Amino acid sequence: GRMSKFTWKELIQLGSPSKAYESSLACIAHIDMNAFFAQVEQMRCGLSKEDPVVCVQWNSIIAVSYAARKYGISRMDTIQEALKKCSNLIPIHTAVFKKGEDFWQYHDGCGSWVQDPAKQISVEDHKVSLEPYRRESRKALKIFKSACDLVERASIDEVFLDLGRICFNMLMFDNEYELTGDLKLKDALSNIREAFIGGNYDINSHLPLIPEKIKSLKFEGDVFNPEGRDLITDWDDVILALGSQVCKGIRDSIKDILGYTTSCGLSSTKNVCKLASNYKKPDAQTIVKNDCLLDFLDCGKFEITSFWTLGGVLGKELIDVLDLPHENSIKHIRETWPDNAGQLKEFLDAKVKQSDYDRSTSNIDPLKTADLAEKLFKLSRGRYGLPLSSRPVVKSMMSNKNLRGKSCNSIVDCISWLEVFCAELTSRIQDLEQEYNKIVIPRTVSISLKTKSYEVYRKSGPVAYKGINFQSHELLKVGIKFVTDLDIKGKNKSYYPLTKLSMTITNFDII
DNA sequence: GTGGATGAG
DNA sequence: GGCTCATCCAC
Ligand SMILES: Nc1ccn([C@H]2C[C@H](O)[C@@H](COP(=O)(O)OP(=O)(O)OP(=O)(O)O)O2)c(=O)n1
Ligand SMILES: [Ca+2]
Ligand SMILES: [Ca+2]
Repeated sequence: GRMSKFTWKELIQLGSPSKAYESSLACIAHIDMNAFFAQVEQMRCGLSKEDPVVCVQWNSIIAVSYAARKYGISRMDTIQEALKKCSNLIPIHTAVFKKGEDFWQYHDGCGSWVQDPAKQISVEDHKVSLEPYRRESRKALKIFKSACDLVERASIDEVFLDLGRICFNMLMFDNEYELTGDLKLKDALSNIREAFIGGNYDINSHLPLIPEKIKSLKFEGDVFNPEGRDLITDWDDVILALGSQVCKGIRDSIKDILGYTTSCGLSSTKNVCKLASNYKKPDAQTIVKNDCLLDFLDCGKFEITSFWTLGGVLGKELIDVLDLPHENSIKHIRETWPDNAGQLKEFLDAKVKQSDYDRSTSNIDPLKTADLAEKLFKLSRGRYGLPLSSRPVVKSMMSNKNLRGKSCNSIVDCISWLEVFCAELTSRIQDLEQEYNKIVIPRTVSISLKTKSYEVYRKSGPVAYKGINFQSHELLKVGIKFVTDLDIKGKNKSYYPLTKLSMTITNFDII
């Protein structure tokens, strides 16, 4: 007591873009668009957020609006099943490419669920286009980057934000913000601000106890506080409070510009944010204070298999290995080794040197069992902070069509599909340049397919650009040759009807 | 050198 | 259940 637990070094780190995630006062955020595809189709057709709309692909549902979820409809239910749950369901099929044409289109009012035999989208000669979701995604991304100086795109509809710089500056220099009436952050946070500019402190000194007045700062969103704890006790709570405020603005910016609802999760770690953002949906914001991490991790909805990269076999193994139960496993891993990663480390090292398994059907890499320990240790305590890295440069881009029926039955048929794959790849190449803001062009194409008997043929080679680097024509030119050379390689062999056909581009010159 | 595994969208 | 993405490694 009589002094804040944290130090200046830790608070200042929020200003550094490369060392802000390690800080204890770190304020990360994860934002996941609710029923994305379902939402975008809703917005496109000018429907309301409460409409039972659903994104359809062929016969399956790939996106379920929360409005339609009240009818018990779930992802991947066949349209037929859904309609038996909500006869007033509003199914919308994704845009599609028609064999031969170089552009995708929306066939609203058409679908397998439609009686009229004319209005149909035969999967036989159609390719799903995900471009619409791409664009919208790209938009939300530009708004995110304009509000935060560090955004990690985890997926097509997910992003992580490092509110470090914002919270810090807001904490030390914002003079507009109001907490209540006749009270501003500047006057409520005088000591700390006046001690900061003074700079008569040592980076390793401890921060002054938060001012009794700052406790009137309110959190924006749901603060996961089951054990009914004090919302504001130290700076991490202040930083988190401001963070939640700032965060609300950004999200609203999205609902206002694009009209997409979202769920968000704040905490001092990417992993906890990931869980928090999923805790409540739709259009919510779960806030996990550091002093509520365990209460949260032990609420009863998570498991070791509920964390990141552990929801698969690697997860089901760690259970049968560490001899973990099937309930309150996170609280377990924590209590069986409440000293340090070393405890659990030597436990694995000892559990791997016996007649329990072989180094073949296992997912653990013994020479790295030291990390696995430190990881699980931290994860079980909600302190495994990963840096908000950036998505690595793209290596390749494929565009295929798992052929069904006698669609691709000849060479021209192959070509017709090639036209589609190029139109799409070309489209995706532009989207790439927009992200890297640098010219991107494939230096090599590749054609592969699967014969009637499922055999694999494939020709790879370099694509040459001469004139205006038309990465939307010469690409197809090479594709045709290749698909034609393969047509010759299998003349009196099992070949047509092809069962699969795909075009891929690699070796990119990010000049 | 890749078809599968693995994990999540 | 359909289909897109990004490692990583025995055979
Ligand atoms: N097996 C899956 C999982 C997801 N998606 C698509 C549907 C969504 O538009 C986008 C989003 O991924 P989510 O898993 O986050 O799906 P939702 O947006 O539908 O629901 P929620 O926001 O509750 O996660 O990816 C898909 O085609 N196939
Ligand atoms: Ca998700
Ligand atoms: Ca989502």
